[PDB]
Amino acid sequence: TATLGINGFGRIGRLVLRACMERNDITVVAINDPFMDVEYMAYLLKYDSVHGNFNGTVEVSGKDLCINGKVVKVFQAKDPAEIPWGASGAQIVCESTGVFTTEEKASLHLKGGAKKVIISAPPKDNVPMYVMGVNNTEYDPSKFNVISNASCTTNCLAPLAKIINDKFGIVEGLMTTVHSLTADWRAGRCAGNNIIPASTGAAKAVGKVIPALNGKLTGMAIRVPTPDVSVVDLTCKLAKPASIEEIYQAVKEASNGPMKGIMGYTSDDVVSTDFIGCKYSSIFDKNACIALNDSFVKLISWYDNESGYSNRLVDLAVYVASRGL
Amino acid sequence: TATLGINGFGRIGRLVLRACMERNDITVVAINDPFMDVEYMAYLLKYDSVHGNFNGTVEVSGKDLCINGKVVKVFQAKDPAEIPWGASGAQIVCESTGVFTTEEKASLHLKGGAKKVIISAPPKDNVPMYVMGVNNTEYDPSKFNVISNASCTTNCLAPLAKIINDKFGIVEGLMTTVHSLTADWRAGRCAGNNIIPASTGAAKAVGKVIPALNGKLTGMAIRVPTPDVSVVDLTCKLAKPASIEEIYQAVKEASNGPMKGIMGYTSDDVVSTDFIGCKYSSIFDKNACIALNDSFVKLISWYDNESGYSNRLVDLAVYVASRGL
Amino acid sequence: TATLGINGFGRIGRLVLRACMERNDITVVAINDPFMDVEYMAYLLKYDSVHGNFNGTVEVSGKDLCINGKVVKVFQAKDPAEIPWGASGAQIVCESTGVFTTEEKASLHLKGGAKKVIISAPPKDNVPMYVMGVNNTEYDPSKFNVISNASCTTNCLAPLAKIINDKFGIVEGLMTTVHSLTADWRAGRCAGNNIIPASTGAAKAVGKVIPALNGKLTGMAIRVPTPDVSVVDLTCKLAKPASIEEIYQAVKEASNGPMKGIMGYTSDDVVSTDFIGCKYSSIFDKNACIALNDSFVKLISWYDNESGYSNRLVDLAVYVASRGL
Amino acid sequence: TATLGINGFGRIGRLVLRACMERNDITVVAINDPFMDVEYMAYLLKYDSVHGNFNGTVEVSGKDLCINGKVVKVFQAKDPAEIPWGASGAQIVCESTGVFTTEEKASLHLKGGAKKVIISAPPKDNVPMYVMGVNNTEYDPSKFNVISNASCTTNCLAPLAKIINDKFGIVEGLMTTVHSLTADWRAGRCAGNNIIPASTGAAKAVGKVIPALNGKLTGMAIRVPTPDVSVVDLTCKLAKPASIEEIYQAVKEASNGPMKGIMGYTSDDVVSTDFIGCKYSSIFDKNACIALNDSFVKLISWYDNESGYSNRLVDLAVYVASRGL
Repeated sequence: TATLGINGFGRIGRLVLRACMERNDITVVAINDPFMDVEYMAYLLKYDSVHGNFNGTVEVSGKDLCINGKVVKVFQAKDPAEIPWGASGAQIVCESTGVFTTEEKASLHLKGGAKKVIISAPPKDNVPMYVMGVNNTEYDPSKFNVISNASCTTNCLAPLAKIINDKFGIVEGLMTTVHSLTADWRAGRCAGNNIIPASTGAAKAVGKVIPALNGKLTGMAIRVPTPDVSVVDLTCKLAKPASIEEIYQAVKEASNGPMKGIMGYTSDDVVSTDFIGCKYSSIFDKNACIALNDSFVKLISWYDNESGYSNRLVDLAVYVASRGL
Repeated sequence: TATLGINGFGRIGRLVLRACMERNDITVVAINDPFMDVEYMAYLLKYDSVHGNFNGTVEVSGKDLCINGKVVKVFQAKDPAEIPWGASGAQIVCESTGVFTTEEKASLHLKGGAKKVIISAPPKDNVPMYVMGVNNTEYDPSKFNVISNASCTTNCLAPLAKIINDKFGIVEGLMTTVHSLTADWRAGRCAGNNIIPASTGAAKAVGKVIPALNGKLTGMAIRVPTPDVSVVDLTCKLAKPASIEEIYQAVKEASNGPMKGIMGYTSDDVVSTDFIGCKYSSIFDKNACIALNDSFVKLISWYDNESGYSNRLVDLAVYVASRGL
Repeated sequence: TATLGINGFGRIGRLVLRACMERNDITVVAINDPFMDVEYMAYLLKYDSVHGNFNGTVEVSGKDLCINGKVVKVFQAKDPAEIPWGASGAQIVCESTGVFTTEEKASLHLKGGAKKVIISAPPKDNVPMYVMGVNNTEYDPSKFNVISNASCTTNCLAPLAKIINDKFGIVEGLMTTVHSLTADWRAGRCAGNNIIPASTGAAKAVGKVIPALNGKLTGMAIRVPTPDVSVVDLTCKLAKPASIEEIYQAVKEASNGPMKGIMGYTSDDVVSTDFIGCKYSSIFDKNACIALNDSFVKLISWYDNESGYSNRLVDLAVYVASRGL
Repeated sequence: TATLGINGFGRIGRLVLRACMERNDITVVAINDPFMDVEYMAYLLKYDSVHGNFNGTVEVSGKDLCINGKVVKVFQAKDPAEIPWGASGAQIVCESTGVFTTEEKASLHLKGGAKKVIISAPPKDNVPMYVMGVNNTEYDPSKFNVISNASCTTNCLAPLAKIINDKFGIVEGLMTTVHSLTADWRAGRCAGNNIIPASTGAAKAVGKVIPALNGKLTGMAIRVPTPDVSVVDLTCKLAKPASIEEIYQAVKEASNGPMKGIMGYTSDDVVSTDFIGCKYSSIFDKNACIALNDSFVKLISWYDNESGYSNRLVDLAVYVASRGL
């Protein structure tokens, strides 16, 4: 059974733990964050404005945490190499501080006894990025000790882009993602009452996760005042004509097939809040989609930027473990 | 000087009046709304959560209103044919109830003495739509007594699409407009905390205002919880190659020339709120635009869905009067 | 098991139904609402922007609904006397349209075969009000067939006031309740952008539920843009001096005793969202309470204005049934 | 004409500059912020999500700014002791970084050539606090070089409390101020989605600004998701009986005479947004006030926590200058 260590007890780190506590194939054994006291960590785990109260009990034991009775070690080393991951028994480390997004820095965890490291964000260098259901099987334990689970936006676009490209072929595509606040001068403006244009490298990252799409996609983001749940607006030109119904069918096939639990779909009159807590990486909104003609369409896909991503990072760890440490 | 009568004292109707009070070439002489008491009309004109306090003085005079010293006649006739527009000295009627959107219904104002009617929305029938700066000069006074000022979304897309189509040619385009709340099962969901997919006929409406674009554009909308100001996200393929810089220069030219006051532009890192009160119909956001290549681009254009549209209606009323009643 | 009939399938009626589905001592057998098709009712029950997806299954069956394998009859009669409550086997009717708040109108449900009626709001007439945990045992089945569950605000203030008045005696009190949007010219102003002063008859209602406090309290409300969960701010002069600690202990005793499931308490650094879904009628916030001295204090108590109230109405229905229908 | 220097170009600092630019009795000469380039400063000054575009022109001239044809030296020292105020000619400094709130830290601005310093926040040490219209004349230029302009909340409560105490006498009072987001573990929770209990020392601070009220007032705050404008809810016991109408008259008298421009009043059905941009320190809402009896009342007063406070700081600067530098 895989054991996890979390560095950076932020939104992501906290959600990863919550996702583990609900699973029987992965256990969180230790957490590290030099900027959080044990009591504060407990408080932050027990209450959340988006995901509700923690499903279980959280208490402080000495210097550590006792979650649902299980003990979770709590460290505060500003240097990855000094985090007793090994003594803690943590085999895989979830690097979610957003400060060690390079093999160089992230690999320091191995010096702490860790066998593998997953950066919860795209890397600054060439660390391989993996998107569950899209290219995770390309991972080779005998070649990589530090990998990346890309970003929340990339995890929404990649699976949809892959299904579409595989079936009809994407000649070119432009994406706009409408981001909730949990998903540059503009960025500093009041988030509560503004629609804010922003940058996202998701479209390009998809080009890396899916080589065939390199140079064929690019996009931007638009931040809106909602707390959680985002949407991908992908308008692309198809190499082979196709209707929304056929696109819908191809997505349904993948969703019920090779991408079970990763790609989802709906034909209901849903809105943002209906996906809070949804574990899917990408949910196709059939009725929201529109097409000018059989080769120029606009696809809409939902994603709980927090839940989907966090659960994918856990799926990735579990998968890594399954490949042998 | 042109005189105006307003039917329906809602958000648009009130803003049209506030726009007129600023101008010396048109005056509001009568308002008709069978569902609002004058005291309440006074209240709604004096205070606004988006546009601030009314600039001036508003007082009830008997059953009428006294605005900045001028007597504005108030009526409550449910039948447009029975509104005394003629006796009141109102030449042009701003039909903004949203209930009389066909030539048959709107023309009833003419029986009340009005000489011309402008529907503050797209027609359900074939009433001609005019967009200032785009096709308003096609208006023929000897042929139409009832016209339409289209919609806020069309007034944003039309001028931008015209420019792009005139200089580079639009092969095909797909639009997404992020709508503020002042701009169906989904529509009824909580607006305050949801991103809500929605429909708009603006892309097709542009296909009539600009016949050349007929069949080459389509789109949808996405509603978010901001009080005012929306954005048009146009992704299109050009017939001739063009860089963002050249597209910017084209808009800049039109903006400083044939579309002054209508098409605008910026290269600053603006956000939603920066356009509150802006009178332009469409503002190109240079830095927000992105290009995949020289023939496939995504253009971003802001518009205060309330202020721009309301000022265009006044401009159209003034233009109508200049052509002879 | 008592059976419930629901008139008016709005926010309250829907949550009352979702609460019943969580219990075995009460069953919903029918719903009446002339302004909703069966399809729409299903959608509204399945999806919700505050309480999440319906915990279970919902399908349309002919003209009725099948909820978790159970048949719930659907009617659309505008006259309460025309609703076949009796024929549907519904014993108690939850009157939640907000339009039949008098015995005269509410009793019309009895003509349909219903035995008891509970108005989900304070009555416009002398219909008796009952607050679970405060005065519900005063209910006399031989004297009333129509009763009221008061209001969400009253259900939060009554239990707290009773405890304080009994233990220390309330000399006089002034209340301010901060209302979420689910809880007059100002009332019609932009909700998600304003702090809006408003009215509430809670204080006076409490003087009727607890006679001894009649004329000793009065309050007002302040509406804010949060979706759900409200707060009661009670500032009062006590007959007998007391510290916040003593007041807390007092509330604690009641909460663990005679007011179990009704009065709650906490000493954690909670915020609004931590109470979404909480079923208590009132939750004392120890750390938010402050005192100028031992006989002049300000008490802060939370309440999910939707969940607490709806569950109290179900509790009252169960109770009423236990007393002889 | 006094000269002002601004340290910390945040919301307050900027609004303080915008206020100075509208007056002829004071001139902004320099700005310092170790975290902003001159370009970023110009941007933050020209655009604002709450107060609209800058009223005038903003241009970067070398390393400095040219605001409305006037030169404004720009610095970026992280230490007050190293800011060259003298050179620029800055006589009085507006210390608005929120970090140097002690005489020890704040007095360093003098080393730079600055004669007087006004902290835009309640001090941590014994630096004197002044509220224009209440106790600013107590200022002694021969004994203070570093003073405080109190807080936004204190500037709302003090004037009201002074009027009420002078006329009827306040025996005891408890305050709750509903704070907009621009006005502890809870503090860190998502602001745009929660009602958050908070602390404020405003009530106790009033006891120092008005010694007679020492020990007679205390209060708390409740933060809500509105962009700007807050409210003071003062529940107090009076020494002499008084009706809401009489209290209103006393406020009116103070407002039209001795406290003009500071204390204001209204009897309209106002809401939050109606006060955006209001320069008053406190606005009595007549129709929102309520009373249990002639000696126990709840007073409601509004305040633009940004505009009022900022203009008061500028008033205080001009006043400090009149007293001889």
